[PDB]
Amino acid sequence: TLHKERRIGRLSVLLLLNETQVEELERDGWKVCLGKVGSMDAHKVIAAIETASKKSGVIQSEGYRESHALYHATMEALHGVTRGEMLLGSLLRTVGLRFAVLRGNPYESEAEGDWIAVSLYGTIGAPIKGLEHETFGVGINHI
Amino acid sequence: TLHKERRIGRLSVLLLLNSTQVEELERDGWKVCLGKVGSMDAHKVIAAIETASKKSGVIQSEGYRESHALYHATMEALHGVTRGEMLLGSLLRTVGLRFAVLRGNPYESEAEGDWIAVSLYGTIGAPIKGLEHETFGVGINHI
Amino acid sequence: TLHKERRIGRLSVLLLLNSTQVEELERDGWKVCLGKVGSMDAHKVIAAIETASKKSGVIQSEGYRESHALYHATMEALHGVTRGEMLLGSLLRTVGLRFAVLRGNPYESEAEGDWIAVSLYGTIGAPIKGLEHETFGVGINHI
Amino acid sequence: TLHKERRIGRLSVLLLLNETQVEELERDGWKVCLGKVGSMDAHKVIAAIETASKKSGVIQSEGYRESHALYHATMEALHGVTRGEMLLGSLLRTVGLRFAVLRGNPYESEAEGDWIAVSLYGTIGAPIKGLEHETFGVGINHI
Amino acid sequence: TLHKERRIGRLSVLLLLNSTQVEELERDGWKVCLGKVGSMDAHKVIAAIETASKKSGVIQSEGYRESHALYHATMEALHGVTRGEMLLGSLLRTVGLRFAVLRGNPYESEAEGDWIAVSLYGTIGAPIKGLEHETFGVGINHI
Amino acid sequence: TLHKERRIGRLSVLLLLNETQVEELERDGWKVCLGKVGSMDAHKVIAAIETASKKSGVIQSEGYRESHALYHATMEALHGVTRGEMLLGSLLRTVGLRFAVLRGNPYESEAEGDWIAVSLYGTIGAPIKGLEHETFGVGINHI
RNA sequence: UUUAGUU
RNA sequence: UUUAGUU
RNA sequence: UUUAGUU
RNA sequence: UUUAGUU
RNA sequence: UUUAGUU
RNA sequence: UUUAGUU
Ligand SMILES: N[C@@H](Cc1c[nH]c[nH+]1)C(=O)O
Ligand SMILES: N[C@@H](Cc1c[nH]c[nH+]1)C(=O)O
Ligand SMILES: N[C@@H](Cc1c[nH]c[nH+]1)C(=O)O
Ligand SMILES: N[C@@H](Cc1c[nH]c[nH+]1)C(=O)O
Ligand SMILES: N[C@@H](Cc1c[nH]c[nH+]1)C(=O)O
Ligand SMILES: N[C@@H](Cc1c[nH]c[nH+]1)C(=O)O
Ligand SMILES: [Mg+2]
Ligand SMILES: [Mg+2]
Ligand SMILES: [Mg+2]
Ligand SMILES: [Mg+2]
Ligand SMILES: [Mg+2]
Ligand SMILES: [Mg+2]
Repeated sequence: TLHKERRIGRLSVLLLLNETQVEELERDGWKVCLGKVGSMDAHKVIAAIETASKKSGVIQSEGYRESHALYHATMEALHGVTRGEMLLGSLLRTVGLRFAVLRGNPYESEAEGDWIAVSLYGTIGAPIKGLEHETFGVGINHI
Repeated sequence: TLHKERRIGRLSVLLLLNSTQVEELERDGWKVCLGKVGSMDAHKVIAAIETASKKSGVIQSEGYRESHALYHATMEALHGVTRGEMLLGSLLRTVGLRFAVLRGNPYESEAEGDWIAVSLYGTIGAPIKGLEHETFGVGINHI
Repeated sequence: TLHKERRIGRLSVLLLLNSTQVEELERDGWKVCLGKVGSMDAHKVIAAIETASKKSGVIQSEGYRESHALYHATMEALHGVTRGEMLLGSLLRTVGLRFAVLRGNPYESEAEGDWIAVSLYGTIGAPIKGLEHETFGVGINHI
Repeated sequence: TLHKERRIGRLSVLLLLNETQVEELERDGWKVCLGKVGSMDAHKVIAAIETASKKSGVIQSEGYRESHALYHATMEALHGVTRGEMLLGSLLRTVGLRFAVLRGNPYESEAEGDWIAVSLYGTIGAPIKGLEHETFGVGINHI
Repeated sequence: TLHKERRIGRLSVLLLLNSTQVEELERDGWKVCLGKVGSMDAHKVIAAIETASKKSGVIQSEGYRESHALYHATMEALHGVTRGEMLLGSLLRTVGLRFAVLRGNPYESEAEGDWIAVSLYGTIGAPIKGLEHETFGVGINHI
Repeated sequence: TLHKERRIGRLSVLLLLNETQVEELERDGWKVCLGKVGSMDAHKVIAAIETASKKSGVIQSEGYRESHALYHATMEALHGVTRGEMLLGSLLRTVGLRFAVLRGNPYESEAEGDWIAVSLYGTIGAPIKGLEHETFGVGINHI
């Protein structure tokens, strides 16, 4: 069962929406990294999250295993952001995002190992400032 | 452009993850609605959000216009929750959700009229307590 | 290249939105079929088009080949009607349709053989009279 | 309920398939605009429809609200045209389209306000003349 | 990099299309599972693969972690089988499948840990013997 | 019913996974062609398969009919390879594939005419050698 | 869990 | 068309 | 509409 | 990787 | 197969 | 925005 005070999803979201909180999360054993990326190319959003996650040590820079888990978690988060077609520029739209990646065990059982959450918050709209509205996305996966 | 203090998406999410914070939102002019629904049938989730939204007065009980806006906002939020196949029971999975619906103008220009946000947060997993992880979804639409 | 006077897609649509215009189409060599179906189950819509198509002789009642072509043509038309999730009842929505199936060669070269078009037109909406709007779909396939 | 002689969907389609009809629609209070666009890039089809709709006055050129409604209506129409993957060039295919955008109240109740329909008709196929077949798409949304 | 003699995907497929080749795979350290399932309900296919996988010991019966990895691997394999809409009965089609689940490390580095492959092969078609053709799907995931 | 020793799907797969077999297939009346393509652009994978199929005579180089059947078969195979989003480069991923196209009648009834199968096998992953795993895809269609 | 099926 | 690739 | 669940 | 943008 | 429907 | 296109 999920540990009520270790909900990796809720935690990554609250962090993202509240502009410290990182040090507290880290003290509790979480691996954390925040970042911002904007683009009309989805691969760039994927790249920033991966680069930030590897440089901040949220995931191993070596091997495929952890990169694979993060890729699919990012994909799941992109579903919430794109809602239907995981396309930006080709569909005449752009995104301005802030992201958070959290890694750790959210379950009561230590045997559940580590899991990872990718959360995205920002705006999506036509490529013209103001013609936009909010967008959110959260992907969760086992590492 | 979006009004920094009126980000309907962010506000509906913060509320969902928390006192009558509703009182404050309502005092500021927002039409608010909170509820909970769990099921293996997506139509039941859609129904609870609609019913609760009409009963609380977040949208007009009469006409199609506002129901239509809410339905699509709900569909968009369901993308973040299902991430790929907007299916539950048929894919051997169930969802336990808490939801919020916020209606109002989030832009600086009052000419933008009302918009509506549907936020979902809970767990999704196999039909067995514990075999689950968090799920999240936000849909925004003009109304 | 497509024969200007034999645009199967356009012709099946015009027929659907209208005298036995069938007589004229049939005199020109087209195998035509018209019908109506309403439901909250997509499989019932697929079944009516198939049954009506076989009974009217638009496709062979024996073998798989022609049934296969029609099934995919129907799937393609269903995309225009559902626009995203080929789901009805499970997404708390219902459809009221009128359909047409036209079979024949729409190209200048007679070597292109027969092709089939499935056209759908009606309304889609919540399970409540009036809370609905139009829906449309066309699928084309070789047969 | 939908007004039988004000079916915005059927009307936009009939207009598109019949090469005047505009003046009659306009006299009845409809905001109308016709256009043609061909491309291997979906954003270009979206751009043409938006530009034509704004220049002809079918939607306000200012604000996001109406642009937002038109964007989603165009997206819905693209589902019928692409059927599965809202991709053209990346999937080695191209489209040659004619489009119509109609705006007005199709319901018996004046309270339903304005709605908008985006209709597309043309051909889709490999990037080689003749290797193609028809394609249709209709998206309907509230403004 | 992937170990030429340990390509889990290829191996699970070859097995599915064939003596206890299981014995050889097991001797090499692979956890293997073979089974068959037919249905018009995708959840029944997912259930048989899971049950058979846990009973045979391919994945842990306890905890969520490994069930989670298998569920997604199964979802991915279902994409190849359904190709578009992960639906069966609701789309008037049925499936007759044979499946294999292979677990182990397919990379040269032992640090990559275990991965899991789900392979499906059988027929898909209308609910009528003979009106069908082959279907195939492979899903791979870290575990 | 499908002829047990003429299963076009299984046959194309076995050929693809076993590095002759072509001459034997050809002697039995099958039209066959093997090839390899790698890219971050899906249209290139589609192009190689089409070019190889036409040059090797698996399908007529003239007319649309057979090109149309092959296009959709390739699309169906790509579902198994991409599983969700038929995108490569835009989603920061690349594929290294080997492909086989088989054409002939797999049914007991000669009246079923010719059918075609497109099979893909290789690896998919981030654009960095080693950070990848296997991927399969099979599409079947009537010609 | 130990291959489905009629409009 | 004659297997791709670094954020 | 006032959180779901076993193959 | 250290928030995008005009048809 | 001979247009659906309430949370 | 004033119908696209070769592997
Ligand atoms: N509203 C679109 C984005 C957009 C494009 N153009 C205008 N807005 C979405 O939901 O993604
Ligand atoms: N983890 C799945 C849900 C699930 C089904 N079975 C186990 N878990 C998801 O992301 O939706
Ligand atoms: N408007 C929805 C249908 C609907 C469901 N509820 C209300 N309307 C659609 O486009 O399919
Ligand atoms: N037939 C494809 C288009 C195409 C691409 N190549 C040949 N035809 C479709 O339905 O979109
Ligand atoms: N041929 C369909 C299945 C089917 C339904 N009806 C006839 N056949 C597919 O590819 O899934
Ligand atoms: N694992 C991804 C490919 C990938 C991209 N980056 C790393 N891997 C897939 O299943 O397609
Ligand atoms: Mg999951
Ligand atoms: Mg939007
Ligand atoms: Mg086609
Ligand atoms: Mg709608
Ligand atoms: Mg993967
Ligand atoms: Mg098929």
